[PDB]
Amino acid sequence: YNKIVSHLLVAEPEKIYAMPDPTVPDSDIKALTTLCDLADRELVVIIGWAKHIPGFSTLSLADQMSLLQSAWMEILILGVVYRSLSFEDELVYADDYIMDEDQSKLAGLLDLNNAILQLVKKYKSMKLEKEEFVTLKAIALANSDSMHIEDVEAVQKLQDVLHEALQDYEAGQHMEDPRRAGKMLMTLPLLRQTSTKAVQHFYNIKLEGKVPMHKLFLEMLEAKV
Amino acid sequence: YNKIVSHLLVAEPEKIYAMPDPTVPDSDIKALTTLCDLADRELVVIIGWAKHIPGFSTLSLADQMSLLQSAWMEILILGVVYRSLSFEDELVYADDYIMDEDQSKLAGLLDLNNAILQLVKKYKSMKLEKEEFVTLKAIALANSDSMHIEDVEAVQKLQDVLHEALQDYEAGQHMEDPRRAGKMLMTLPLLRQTSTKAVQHFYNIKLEGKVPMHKLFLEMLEAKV
Ligand SMILES: CC(C)(c1ccc(O)cc1)c1ccc(O)cc1
Ligand SMILES: CC(C)(c1ccc(O)cc1)c1ccc(O)cc1
Repeated sequence: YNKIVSHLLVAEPEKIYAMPDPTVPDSDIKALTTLCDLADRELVVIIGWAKHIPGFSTLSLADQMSLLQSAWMEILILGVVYRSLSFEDELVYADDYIMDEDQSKLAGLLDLNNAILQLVKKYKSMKLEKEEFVTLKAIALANSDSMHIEDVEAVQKLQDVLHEALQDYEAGQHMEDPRRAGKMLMTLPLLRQTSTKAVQHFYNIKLEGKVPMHKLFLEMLEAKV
Repeated sequence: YNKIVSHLLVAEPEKIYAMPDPTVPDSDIKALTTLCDLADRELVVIIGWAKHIPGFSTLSLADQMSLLQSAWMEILILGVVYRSLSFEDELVYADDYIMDEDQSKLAGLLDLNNAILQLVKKYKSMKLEKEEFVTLKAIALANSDSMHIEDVEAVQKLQDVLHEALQDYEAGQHMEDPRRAGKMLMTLPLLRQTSTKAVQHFYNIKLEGKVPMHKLFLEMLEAKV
């Protein structure tokens, strides 16, 4: 099929581990510390991954940073959604960190994790493919609506190149549904909504000061609130 | 062109007036009272308008209510965006109520109104047509991601019928841009984001108790928070 899609597939990063501390008693603080720690390390991987998107590394460093600062939370959440597709009512943050309803309750994440499960259920019913996943991830990056973009034309071109890839892929692989590309795009508002709420939630947790957070995650949280 | 589009055009409601109280001194409280009062009356008009969308009135009353309860804020904001297209840095809430930067500052709405202006600027550059406007409004209603839907198949069919109309319209009227429909759909995440933030803001203002709010607006605010 489409070359941008196959390129995005080979650029897809390796899974990383949560490694929750086995000497520490389970609590809300432990789960949150674990999750924030995992996200901090994934952000490093996401920065590396973005460099493989055609056109991205030719934007100015400022525009690259602006896109990443706007989109990072949506990209993280899309990841856990995709990892969770073949599970039921469980969220696979990592192979060694799967949250069910009870742990979500414990961590104070029930409402947020329930919103993420709503995303999972929608992609389950549409039978989201890996090809579609990696392309939406790139589109979420490019369509992240940063207020601080310099070369808007270049960013729009980036959006168009990725949108075309999605369109091309869907035309060749899903002839039975000529509106599948548009259906995929219409899942983006729920991703943006959930991401907006997630940024607010973890910012409150930053302010409360009981959960340790690393520099990158904090920096990224700061730029979005 | 497409019949659903022409039908949505004739179903488009009359503009209503803000009628700010001319005996009351300008303040944050006056602006907010005016805006909330305007929204309350527009919600009545939006309920009436929805009945004209093909398929909508055949959903159960519960599913109709669920869609409206999820989508109402996006529909209000899309309205002010459309009214503001031919203005510069001004938001036309009504013909007798146009907010500039200073009044937004006064009302404590600078950040929220700046997000709405970001929407305006994006549709200006794409040259949003009235045909496209009324169709996106209907799509925002149908794609509102309520958690409490009963007949999901019927709602998805509603989404598909409206998405097809957009697709049909764009194919016939904008042959020069075969991705225009998808570009329109990719504006929806910014609308959802702004609407999510707006619901949080006015809910805080509800809690503070200094701004009088009518029953419908309060009821709708309650169902979304
Ligand atoms: C940002 C967050 C810590 C996270 C961590 C890791 C991850 O892969 C995806 C998301 C997160 C967000 C929302 C949420 O409900 C749980 C965890
Ligand atoms: C909901 C609100 C009072 C409104 C009132 C009327 C309207 O047409 C659109 C929006 C509103 C939301 C966000 C905002 O920044 C100003 C006013």
